[PDB]
Amino acid sequence: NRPNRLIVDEAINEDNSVVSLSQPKMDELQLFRGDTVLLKGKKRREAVCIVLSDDTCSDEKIRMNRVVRNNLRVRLGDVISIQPCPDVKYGKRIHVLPIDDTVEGITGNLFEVYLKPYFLEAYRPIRKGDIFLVRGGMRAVEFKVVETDPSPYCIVAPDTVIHCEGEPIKREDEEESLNEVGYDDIGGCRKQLAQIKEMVELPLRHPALFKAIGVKPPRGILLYGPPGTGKTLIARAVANETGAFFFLINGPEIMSKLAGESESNLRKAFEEAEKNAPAIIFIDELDAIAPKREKTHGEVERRIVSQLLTLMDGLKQRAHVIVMAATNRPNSIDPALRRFGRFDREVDIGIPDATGRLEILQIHTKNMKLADDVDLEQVANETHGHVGADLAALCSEAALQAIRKKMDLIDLEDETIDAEVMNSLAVTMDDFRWALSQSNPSALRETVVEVPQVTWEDIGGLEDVKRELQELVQYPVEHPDKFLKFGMTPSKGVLFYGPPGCGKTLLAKAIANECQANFISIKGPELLTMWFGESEANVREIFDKARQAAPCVLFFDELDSIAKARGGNIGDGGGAADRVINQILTEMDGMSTKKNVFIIGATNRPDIIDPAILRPGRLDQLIYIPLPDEKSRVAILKANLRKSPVAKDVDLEFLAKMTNGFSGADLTEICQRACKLAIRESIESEIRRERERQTNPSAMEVEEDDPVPEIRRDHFEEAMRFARRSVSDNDIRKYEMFAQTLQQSRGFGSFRFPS
Amino acid sequence: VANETHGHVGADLAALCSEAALQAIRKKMDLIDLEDETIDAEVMNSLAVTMDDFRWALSQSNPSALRETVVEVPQVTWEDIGGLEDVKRELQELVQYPVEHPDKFLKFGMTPSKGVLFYGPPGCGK
Ligand SMILES: Cc1cc(OCc2nnc(SC3CCCC3)n2-c2cccnc2)ccc1-c1ccc(S(C)(=O)=O)cc1
Ligand SMILES: Cc1cc(OCc2nnc(SC3CCCC3)n2-c2cccnc2)ccc1-c1ccc(S(C)(=O)=O)cc1
Ligand SMILES: Nc1ncnc2c1ncn2[C@@H]1O[C@H](COP(=O)(O)OP(=O)(O)O)[C@@H](O)[C@H]1O
Repeated sequence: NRPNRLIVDEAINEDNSVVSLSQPKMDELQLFRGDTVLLKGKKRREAVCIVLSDDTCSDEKIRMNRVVRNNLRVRLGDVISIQPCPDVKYGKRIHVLPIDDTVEGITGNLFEVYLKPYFLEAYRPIRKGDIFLVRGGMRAVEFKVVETDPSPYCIVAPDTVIHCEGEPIKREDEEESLNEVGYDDIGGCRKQLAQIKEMVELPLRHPALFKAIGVKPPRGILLYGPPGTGKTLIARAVANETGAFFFLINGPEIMSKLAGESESNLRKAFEEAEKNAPAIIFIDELDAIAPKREKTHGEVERRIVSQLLTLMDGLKQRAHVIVMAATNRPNSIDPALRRFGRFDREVDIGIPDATGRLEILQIHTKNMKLADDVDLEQVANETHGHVGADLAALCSEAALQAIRKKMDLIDLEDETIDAEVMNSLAVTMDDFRWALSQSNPSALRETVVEVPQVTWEDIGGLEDVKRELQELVQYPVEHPDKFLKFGMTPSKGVLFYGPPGCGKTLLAKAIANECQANFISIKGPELLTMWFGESEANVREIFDKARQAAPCVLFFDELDSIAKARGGNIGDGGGAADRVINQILTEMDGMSTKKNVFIIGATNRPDIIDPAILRPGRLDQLIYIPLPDEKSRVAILKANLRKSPVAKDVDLEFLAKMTNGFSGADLTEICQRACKLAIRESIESEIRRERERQTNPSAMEVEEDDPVPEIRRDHFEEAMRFARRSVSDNDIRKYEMFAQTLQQSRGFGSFRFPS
Repeated sequence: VANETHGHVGADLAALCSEAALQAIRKKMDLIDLEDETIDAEVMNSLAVTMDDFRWALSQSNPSALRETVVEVPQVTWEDIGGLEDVKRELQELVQYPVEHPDKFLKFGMTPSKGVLFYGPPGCGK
């Protein structure tokens, strides 16, 4: 019906004054890339930017950065007017003034440090009365455009002088400072923030709708996870982006108050939040205000918990107050808090992933002049076990180390050192290495739920196994309707069996990666720990985690560890039943409605596995992972040696074919030994050359020789001299024996219905 | 949806229905963003909560009482079990006859036994 066609959305690419549009429609907007585009927002304001095309952008909405969005005063999910304007006018002595309370970050000259590096060749169209953010000197300064020779807007070009003021001026209060938290500042969690945004949009973004429709929106959300995961960040960003009035109920803030009037503070906070519609009440450290009852005989603790319960149940559906809470784990707060209507929905922020850690690194490293040597990927990979707060601390430590090495060495320090000198220093990769050496998590214990990054390329061959895994996992999700049509319920359970080191864990990770489903790996040591400690109730917690991360692929690697611990094959006097496997069976039987979670088991000793594991509703689909073939061996060798620099002269196919029955582990060991031999030779040769050369100063030429720059053939012969066959033919005999026993009997091959 | 909602309670079902309604309102309706203090009813009448919404809600249900033991009148009938005529007859005797005709059991001074034990090969439908 002739819509506006312009919507507000988050920006994926790092850029200011740039707006992305959906690639499918260029004639509708009638503008392709690289053209000034005007945009009308609200309250009689407009902005000018440059338009590009993004394949990921949805046609319905137009991705845009937070700076431009603040300029328009629009918010995420809003609808505004767009107007393709090929016309654009240059400017003369474009004027800029310091704005807001941002001050003391610059000394002496204040225009060469920030404006010049950014407006040089940027061609960013500047309009009267807009604020644009400049990043530099480990700082962010927003500059207002108050004066300009042409009106109302002009595209900046490298031919217009800049008028210098250097006098900061307070910005209008109704305007929102861009230093406040937002969606961009909150990374590493991805799709939990989407769930919270969907959860909170209608109650806050469209409040009047719920007054004309009778339905209850979510008024209680429990953000729970390890400390430092950004739960407070999520709450603040949701409050700011939706415009809701954010109120912070600090856990120990009320609890430090004298008994009998701290309840007064809680009630006053609830009343104040109710007074201003819509609002968000964030109870930080909720496990301190309303913790586990009876295991709390204080006396006033019970009163405070009851007051909190009355307040939560006292929400009269008036206003649009959303009560969000922060807790380390759902099991730490009083269960009565988790009832319906109080906190009926929980989001597990959890530790970030490798990509999450990387993104957190970019958010925390953006004003510091990250060095050119660093790329932030190696640090992210090595930062396993850290949380977003840990990454921020690591970045701050790296910045401080850089400031200590350079800069402060001279000791030319004053009340506010000149910015540009700090711009001169870049945080080098050595600083990041030192910070990683001084990181010390801090959340290394927590279980990791990640979308595995291994792909089918990493796993060589296994075409039949790969196809069945695709069938079982991908087909039900991709075509649920067709599974419903034939009245067949897809089985939820696989069991990989085969010789050790054949890549069952990698196969499970690859199948999880293809479906883009989180992967939870329960190794043998964890099951053995639950067995020795006689704590098998943690299996229930594991399954709950799988439920929270659904869709997920719960993989139980080396599931036969407990059977081996009880005696191996002969075992004890008892049967195959054990506590941990029994709990797993109970959970698997009850874990049928979820549909998302997929259970994969791996075992190198299928004979000793409990038969109840294989009953219907359990890991019915047994898959034999045999030793890699010649093509599989070639693929495994190529995958192992991809990172290492291998000379083209070495014929890897010959090595793969010569390895008659080596497992994947054996091939990896051979590759590692070859790399070690190459490294030892390089270190010894370079060192012995340097030792001789250092005797005479400058003696030999300055020629930059690389004695060994790639793994040579001789290194591969050196490696093969120690080649070992991990898997004996007798236990392969046992695997084929179990596969035969599992075979569908005999005599029914020729079965045919009568014609 | 009812069959797939095993483990939920009445409140859970209400929450699922509310979530489906909100998802339907989000897909259509609020996409245009033509919202006021009280949007016109009939447009909301135009939108019907589609089965895709219910599927999504079930995907976002998360019981909430899945642990509790279930006491249900089983919906399987004798048709589902093939043959077993003799076994079916004795089960009818032992269970149904005492309840249907307590007076006749009282007349002969016999107290019906309360306990059966099915034994046989696995998977035969006990
Ligand atoms: C159609 C259907 C899909 C389904 O799945 C949906 C699903 N989502 N994520 C997953 S898994 C996760 C995805 C990320 C990685 C792994 N799944 C799933 C479930 C089971 C097996 N494989 C996948 C379940 C069960 C059914 C149905 C089949 C028959 C009948 S009736 C009338 O008795 O005949 C009723 C219902
Ligand atoms: C007449 C009688 C009925 C009875 O049952 C009643 C009953 N209601 N629900 C059930 S079971 C349930 C129904 C839903 C499914 C299953 N029952 C029941 C009890 C025992 C065996 N089968 C059924 C018990 C015992 C007696 C009596 C028999 C002999 C004597 S005297 C003088 O020593 O000779 C005294 C008392
Ligand atoms: N996922 C994340 N993305 C970006 N910054 C994060 C993230 N997690 C933590 N941080 C940083 O660590 C700080 C502390 O985390 P915070 O959320 O305030 O504590 P809590 O998790 O207990 O609520 C935050 O102020 C933020 O700067």
